[PDB]
Amino acid sequence: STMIGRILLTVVVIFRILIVAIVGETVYDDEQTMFVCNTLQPGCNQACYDRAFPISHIRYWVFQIIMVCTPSLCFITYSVHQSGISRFYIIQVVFRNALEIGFLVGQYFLYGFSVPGLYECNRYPCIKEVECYVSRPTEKTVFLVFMFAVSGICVVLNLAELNHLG
Amino acid sequence: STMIGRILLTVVVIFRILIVAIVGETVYDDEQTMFVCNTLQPGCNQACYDRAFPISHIRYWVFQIIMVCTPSLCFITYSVHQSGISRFYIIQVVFRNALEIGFLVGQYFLYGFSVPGLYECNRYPCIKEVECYVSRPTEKTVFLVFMFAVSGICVVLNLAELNHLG
Amino acid sequence: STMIGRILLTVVVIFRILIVAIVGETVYDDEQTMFVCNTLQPGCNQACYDRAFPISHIRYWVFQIIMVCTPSLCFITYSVHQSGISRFYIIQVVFRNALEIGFLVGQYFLYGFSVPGLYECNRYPCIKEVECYVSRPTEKTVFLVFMFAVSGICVVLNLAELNHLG
Amino acid sequence: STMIGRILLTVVVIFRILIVAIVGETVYDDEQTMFVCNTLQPGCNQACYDRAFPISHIRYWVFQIIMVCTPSLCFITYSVHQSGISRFYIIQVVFRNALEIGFLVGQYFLYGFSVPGLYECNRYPCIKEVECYVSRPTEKTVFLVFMFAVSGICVVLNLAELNHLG
Amino acid sequence: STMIGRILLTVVVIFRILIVAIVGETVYDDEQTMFVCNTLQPGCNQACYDRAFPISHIRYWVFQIIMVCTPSLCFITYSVHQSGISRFYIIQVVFRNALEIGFLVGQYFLYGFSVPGLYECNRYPCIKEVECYVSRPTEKTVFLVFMFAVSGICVVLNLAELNHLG
Amino acid sequence: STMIGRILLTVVVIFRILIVAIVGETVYDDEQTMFVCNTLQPGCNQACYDRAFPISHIRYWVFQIIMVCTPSLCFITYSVHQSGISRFYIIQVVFRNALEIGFLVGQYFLYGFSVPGLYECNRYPCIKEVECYVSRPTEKTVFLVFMFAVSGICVVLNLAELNHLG
Amino acid sequence: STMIGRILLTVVVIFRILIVAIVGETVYDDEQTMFVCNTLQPGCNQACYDRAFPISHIRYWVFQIIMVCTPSLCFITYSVHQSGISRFYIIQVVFRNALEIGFLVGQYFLYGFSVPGLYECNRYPCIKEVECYVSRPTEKTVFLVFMFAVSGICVVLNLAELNHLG
Amino acid sequence: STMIGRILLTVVVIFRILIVAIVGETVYDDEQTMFVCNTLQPGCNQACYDRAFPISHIRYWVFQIIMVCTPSLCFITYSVHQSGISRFYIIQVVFRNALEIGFLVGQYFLYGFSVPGLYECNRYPCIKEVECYVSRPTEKTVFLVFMFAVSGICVVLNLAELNHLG
Amino acid sequence: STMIGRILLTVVVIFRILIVAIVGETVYDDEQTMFVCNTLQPGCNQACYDRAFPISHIRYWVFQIIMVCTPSLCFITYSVHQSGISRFYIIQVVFRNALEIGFLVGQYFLYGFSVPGLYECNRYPCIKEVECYVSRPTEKTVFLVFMFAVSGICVVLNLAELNHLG
Amino acid sequence: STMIGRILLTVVVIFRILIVAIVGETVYDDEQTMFVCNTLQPGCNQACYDRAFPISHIRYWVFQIIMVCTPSLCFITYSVHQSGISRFYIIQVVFRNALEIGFLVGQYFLYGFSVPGLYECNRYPCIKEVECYVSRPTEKTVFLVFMFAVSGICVVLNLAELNHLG
Amino acid sequence: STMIGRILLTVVVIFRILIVAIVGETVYDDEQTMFVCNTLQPGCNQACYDRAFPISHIRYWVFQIIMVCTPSLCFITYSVHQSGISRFYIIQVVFRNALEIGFLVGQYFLYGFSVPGLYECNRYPCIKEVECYVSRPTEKTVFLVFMFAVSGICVVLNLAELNHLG
Amino acid sequence: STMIGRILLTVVVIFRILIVAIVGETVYDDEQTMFVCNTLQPGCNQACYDRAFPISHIRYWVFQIIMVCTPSLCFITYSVHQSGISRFYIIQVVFRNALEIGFLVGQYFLYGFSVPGLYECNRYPCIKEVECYVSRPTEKTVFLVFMFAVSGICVVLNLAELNHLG
Ligand SMILES: O[C@H](c1cc(C(F)(F)F)nc2c(C(F)(F)F)cccc12)[C@@H]1CCCCN1
Ligand SMILES: O[C@H](c1cc(C(F)(F)F)nc2c(C(F)(F)F)cccc12)[C@@H]1CCCCN1
Repeated sequence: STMIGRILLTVVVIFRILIVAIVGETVYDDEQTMFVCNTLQPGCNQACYDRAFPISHIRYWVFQIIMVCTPSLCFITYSVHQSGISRFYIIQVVFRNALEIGFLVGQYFLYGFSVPGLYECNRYPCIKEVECYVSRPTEKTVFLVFMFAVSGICVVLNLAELNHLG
Repeated sequence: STMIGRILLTVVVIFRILIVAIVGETVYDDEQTMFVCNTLQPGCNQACYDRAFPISHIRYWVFQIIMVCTPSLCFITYSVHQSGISRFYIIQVVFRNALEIGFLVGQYFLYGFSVPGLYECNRYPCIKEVECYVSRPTEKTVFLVFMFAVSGICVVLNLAELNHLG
Repeated sequence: STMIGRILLTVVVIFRILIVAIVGETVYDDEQTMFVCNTLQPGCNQACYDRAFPISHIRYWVFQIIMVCTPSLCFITYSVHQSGISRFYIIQVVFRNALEIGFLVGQYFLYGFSVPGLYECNRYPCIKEVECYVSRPTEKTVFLVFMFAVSGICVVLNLAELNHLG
Repeated sequence: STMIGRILLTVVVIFRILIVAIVGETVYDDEQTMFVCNTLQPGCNQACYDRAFPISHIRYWVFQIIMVCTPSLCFITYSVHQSGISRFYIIQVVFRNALEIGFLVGQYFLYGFSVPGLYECNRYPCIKEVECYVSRPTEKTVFLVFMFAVSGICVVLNLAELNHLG
Repeated sequence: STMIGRILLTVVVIFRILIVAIVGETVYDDEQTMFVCNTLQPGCNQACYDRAFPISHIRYWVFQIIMVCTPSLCFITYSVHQSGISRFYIIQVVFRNALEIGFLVGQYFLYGFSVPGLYECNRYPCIKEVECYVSRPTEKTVFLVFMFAVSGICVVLNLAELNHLG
Repeated sequence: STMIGRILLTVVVIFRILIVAIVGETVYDDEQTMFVCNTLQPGCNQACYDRAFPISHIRYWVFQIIMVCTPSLCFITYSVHQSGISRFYIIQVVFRNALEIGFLVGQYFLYGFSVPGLYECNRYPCIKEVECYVSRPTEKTVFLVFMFAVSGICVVLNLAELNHLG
Repeated sequence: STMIGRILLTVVVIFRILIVAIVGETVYDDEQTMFVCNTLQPGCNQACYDRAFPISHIRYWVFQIIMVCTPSLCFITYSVHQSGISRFYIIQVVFRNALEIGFLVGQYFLYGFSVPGLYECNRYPCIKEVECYVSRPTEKTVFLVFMFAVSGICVVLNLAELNHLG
Repeated sequence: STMIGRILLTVVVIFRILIVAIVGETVYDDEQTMFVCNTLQPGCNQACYDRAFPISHIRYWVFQIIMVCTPSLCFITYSVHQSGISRFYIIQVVFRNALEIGFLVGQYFLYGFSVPGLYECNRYPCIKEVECYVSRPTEKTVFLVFMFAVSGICVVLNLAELNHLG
Repeated sequence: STMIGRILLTVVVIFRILIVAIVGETVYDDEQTMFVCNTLQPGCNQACYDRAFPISHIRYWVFQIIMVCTPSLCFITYSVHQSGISRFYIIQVVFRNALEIGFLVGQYFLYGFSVPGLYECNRYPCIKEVECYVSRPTEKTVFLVFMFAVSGICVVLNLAELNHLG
Repeated sequence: STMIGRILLTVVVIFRILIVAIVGETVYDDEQTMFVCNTLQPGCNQACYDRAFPISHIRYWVFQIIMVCTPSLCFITYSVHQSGISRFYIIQVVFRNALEIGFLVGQYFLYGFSVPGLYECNRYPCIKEVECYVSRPTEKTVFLVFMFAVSGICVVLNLAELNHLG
Repeated sequence: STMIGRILLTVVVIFRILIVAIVGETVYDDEQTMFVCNTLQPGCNQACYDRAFPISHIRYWVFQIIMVCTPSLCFITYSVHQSGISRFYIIQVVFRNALEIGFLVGQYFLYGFSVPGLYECNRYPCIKEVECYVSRPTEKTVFLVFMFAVSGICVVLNLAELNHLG
Repeated sequence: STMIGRILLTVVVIFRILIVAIVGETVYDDEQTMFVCNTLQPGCNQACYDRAFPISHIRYWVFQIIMVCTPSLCFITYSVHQSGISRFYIIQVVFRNALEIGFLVGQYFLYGFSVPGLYECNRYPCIKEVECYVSRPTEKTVFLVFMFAVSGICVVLNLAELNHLG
């Protein structure tokens, strides 16, 4: 039961990395070039795009992927230098759990579960409130939901192993 | 008879991967930049493109290709860790069959068998119904048909081997 | 006499692959962006480009190159698994001959021997007949002729070897 | 206590390099193409962009990363040629400390801690003072703060080891 | 005297390949996008660009570089299969000489020694004669002269060795 | 004293190559697209850009870097074929010195020490004198000064070693 | 009672003529230049304007004013030539009554009682239905109502006099 | 005292007519052509102009001028036909008083005492509220105030004479 | 019976003159400014407008009106100079009849009975056949029919009087 | 001496009226259409034109001309009704003097003695200060000076006659 | 025979004046606004229009009409002052004949008998020869022919009377 | 001899007035709308037009015509009031002579004898010197020469009469 858990954790991690690396950089390529607002005021598109999308999804996901692999690198560097291992194993498992729960919660609080097609903006230099229009909202919603599901699976598996060792 | 089946399955898989990887990313590059509607309303092109092409073909095909190769990776990781194999062989064959039938059915239900040159749109902020025009419809239809044929071949071969073991 | 034939077949194949891979992808890059028609009708450029160039030359050539190398891959995979060879040699030679004659005939029937600078279009939504103008016709004609010559050489050589074994 | 310090220094360095190399080149790609000023004067955008952003952040960070790794390369080349080592160790540690403090101070003096959305320009050929608008200010502020934090960590660690040897 | 000739021939060949491969593809990138004619007629720019630059310099140089390295590949493939060598050496030297003289003569007859800044065009659909303007003529002239000089050196060296063996 | 000189020469050479290879190709990417002149005459921008920047800095630097590494390649090829060495060492040192002094002098005579923001042009088809505006002048001035400093260091070191052997 | 009726009929007629002659020609001056439709199709504005306003109000009113004054001119010309008068008086009164009732009914059937701000058009070459926008609708509605009121007064007065003579 | 009142009434009336007739038609000529709103929506300018200026000042003033001269025309036509006069004098004086008070009150209720430079509009097809800009507001305010003053003088004089007869 | 004929002829003539003089010059004012063709060719609008409307209706009608009043002017000038009259009366009646029949026939042969909304043009410099769109076709058709009716009435009356004298 | 004064006063008045009436309305016709500011802000041209030219010169001059002729009209109407004259003569002379001095002073205080070619504007919605450019400044300055000279002559003459009667 | 000649001369003169005065000013109104050349050079339209139409037809015709009526005015002024007449009659007849023959010859030499639709221009600043397109050529040709016919009639009549007196 | 001089003076004056009044106002109508300069600087067209044409020809001619008729008006007003005449005759003749010589000299000094097609401008805000292009230069030159000739004739005649009285 604990044998397969490691195999599936490794497979899930590699699957997530591959999905992010091969296709995600090209859904977001035209994010700002196809963003448009109904206005004649210079500079309003810049302010409204910046307010609607402060940090792009793909940047957040790359950062999370890199940060959740640091304890393994630390353990490897330690063992390489060696040339209390069990204490290091315990601590790195604890740290990985904490990091993955923090990142999932932050994703939920930053983005939610959908990307709408319209946005209402009231930032200077825009006069009163203006209406703006988003590029590719459905594909981005699908990507959001898929990433949340994968990260949930990973959280479940790591809690499984944590309780297995105890 | 069962000897050649493995060889042809491997050759078909590699052929499909090569065709998708080398040329497909450059037919779809201008999909939205050359999409145009007969209108003077800001934001109508975005909504109508999003409604006509919710998920691009190339994204779906990359996802399918990656997902149909996961049982092999699991089997490899298991055997590497080992350093009931036959039960694993049976189960992974079953899973591969199921995954490939599901993906073929989903392709048929999402896209059909042709890409038309005109599209009729009635989404806000467009006033009533508008007419829009697609880029490269014939090449995309050819690509659709070719991919369906290859996936059908793969389904047939996997059912062949499933019935061979029994 | 039969000794040099293999050497020249290998050299011709590699030469063709190199020419296609290094330069051909950048002659066709601006094919649709520099295509223009004399009209004020929205959507006419898309329809007329699609009717003039249904499948681009470079796509056809990549497909042909990949498909004419499949019998070798099959033979290699068979011999690797082995770890009636002569029957396989005979059959793969026959298949290669057939495939290369089919592809050369199809090229002639799809494209002919020249690319003209003007095109006359009568597809909806264009009103009556309109005149359109092509990008880089002379270079594309040179490329067409060169590829036909190379494929003819390959056909001759394979028939040579077929008659050598008999 | 001195054992883990080396491991964490190596991990911090690699983390910083990865973050800069994978994502940073694509936040700054549209820096000048989406810079706009409220004016009808030709040449004012060029002068005002040049005055607002004399050296781009990403250029400065690449230069710093390369320059802080030179003492290690020198030590490696020396030891390779050898085929007073401790004196070289002392000197290279001193030099690394000095270089990293200089670069952090220079960053603070060149850029500060935020990127504002508006800029006020009074350079020829602009008539009197004009108002200009920046692209992606929030993401760039986040990047600035993150890089300062990482470099501070590195400074602390190197002072730690310097005082450890004494 | 014959010892150094081989060394310098190899060095000249590698130098030419490096110069062509690293920088030449980016001088010609904007060749047609920055070509402009004084006219209001649709389609005149396409015809006049095609008449002024039938085959681009960089295509011709890549083709020549690849074609002048084929005898070496043939000799290598022959010797590999072997696992009258002197007759092959003689013949391949003769062929290389002929190929390089033909390519140099063709360059002179196709392009000459300079690229002018103005071009006079009288092709349909242009009305009478029109004036057009070229991008980056001085850099292209420098490149032309450099390539002619290198190819002349190579011709001299190969004739040297031909007369050395006799 | 002569021991460290080799180490620092190697380190300086590698540093220069890295700086040129990683960042320099992307400062100059928009050199002509953001060049603008105050005029309504077609073709004036092309002529004035060509007169202001006959050969781009990055082309000159790549050429110099490649040409100053040829004597080493010659020496390596000679020693490989061998499988009067000191005479070759002397001669290649002399040649490297000469080449580096020539390239530094040529840089000074071609470009000077700064890139101004305005340029005054009087070339046909421009009527009388017109005013044009440059992109990113400050960054290009910084790059110029840095490259001059590095090349000066290299000249000093090579003269050092020349006088060391005598 | 019959004495004042003539005075008020003359005053009403002159008032109507003055109102039409002095101001009405300048409300309708920009009728077609400020008519606009939401479309990119050439020729749609012409067809939709023609369908919305077949005959302009001011043309109809001028025609009516001229046609209702013809019996008086006939009577004057007859009396001038004379140099059964009562029969002519009776007949011209009858004719004036008939003409004014016909013109009022026709106005009601052609135009109604209001001018709306939006118009829905489905005429070739417009694709399906389009939305168009009118200039100065409120002023035109006020003018319509005023003219109907005046013509009603005139009808009442002429019936009064008709019944007075009997 | 009653002698001069008639003279000044006649002079005031003629002065008002002259001011309206000679200059007023050319202040309002560009009223709609120089009206502009900050928006990209087709048809918003028409709706907002119509809502801001339902009836133009000059139309109202022409109508008032014509309507306040009708009792005199009636009296003249009566006396001409005659070829109880005092009763007619009394009645026409009463009617003139009433008409002029009504028109002054209506002016105050329709327009007020100033024309502002900005207008806030919320009419379909405009999205939410938009800002629009008026042409020549100061001159129009001056004209408004002048006309109110003149009409007040006329009211005072007519009440004077009414109380004089009693 | 012959008494009223003169009265009605005079009334019809004056009515026709008034209708032409007051309103007709302002229906045709925008005839060429609102004429548009679907094309990108310079000069095609001029040629197609000239071919569709060689002589404008209003010019033809003014010419006809002036030419049908010349015999009266001749008779008046003769009688004024006098200060065989019946022979002059006969001849001028004959001439008026002939002139009016000729002008009516010419109108029918030049214009017909309707003005269509579309026109098909094949004149140089237009490429093949193009489609063009007319301004105000319905109003112009109404005007055509009205003018034909009036001229028919005049013809009938003049034949009446011709047969009356005999 | 007093005899000629009346003749010259009448001639000066008529000359001024003719100059204003025949040419002045066509210098000012394009006053706002050729007014332009260096800005991209919608509505700034309207505000800056309104602030630079609150009341146009030609309006002020027409008003002054009409107002300085009212005492004569009053005197004429009085004498016509008569069908103490000297008291009326005295009073009207006094009033004319006062009116002409007031109008000359007001002209000086409103406009000064020149019209500059540049104007500096700081009114909302313009951001900070902008530069604007005037149409036909020299002709307008000449007109200003001429009108001041004529009005001065008239003032002198009226004071002459005032002191003549005493 | 000589009696009717005067009557017809007077009628022809009045007819010509009426035709020129009522319609001719509105055929030529858009002469330069609808003149267009195929070029991108600023100022070419002005030069080519000026070279194609140095003096407009309508200016020449007005001048001729005014100049051919001067002898009558002279004779009238002489006879009015009188309050050798036959000598004046003779001389003015001679002068009128001469003036009308000169004007007809000049018309033929300036304009010919047709107005073509295309014009070929080679004036600075136009580069080489350009093609331009004329407005309303057919109507202008008709006008030309009509005016020549009328002037010929007048010449014939005046020679008739000259020979009548002798 | 002195009898005809008055007749010809009156005829010349009336001829000049008619030529100026009927046609001259419509040659100059588009003077500034068709004035264009080769530049991208806002405001340069205004400054250069103002510097090229400070006072338009037609304004100068109207002013001169009005000012040369003032002595006659003075003489008429004097004689009307009378209801030393010879002294007035002498003085007005002297004044007319002086005025006409002054105006002719001023014309020569202001305008010269031709209107060129090109103008060279160096006024702020134009950068250095720019080239501008004039509308209708040939017609304006013809008008200039004609007006000079007429004014010369008038000068000659007035000197004739001056010397006749003595
Ligand atoms: O990708 C382009 C390229 C590749 C290659 C190959 F893949 F064969 F090595 N060869 C190139 C050649 C060559 F002549 F075929 F070597 C010329 C120009 C660009 C080449 C260049 C290579 C250098 C870096 C810039 N792109
Ligand atoms: O209205 C313009 C005009 C009018 C008058 C006037 F009202 F005094 F008679 N004078 C004009 C003059 C004149 F020199 F003052 F006579 C010149 C040019 C145009 C004039 C011209 C007159 C002729 C027909 C075209 N408009």
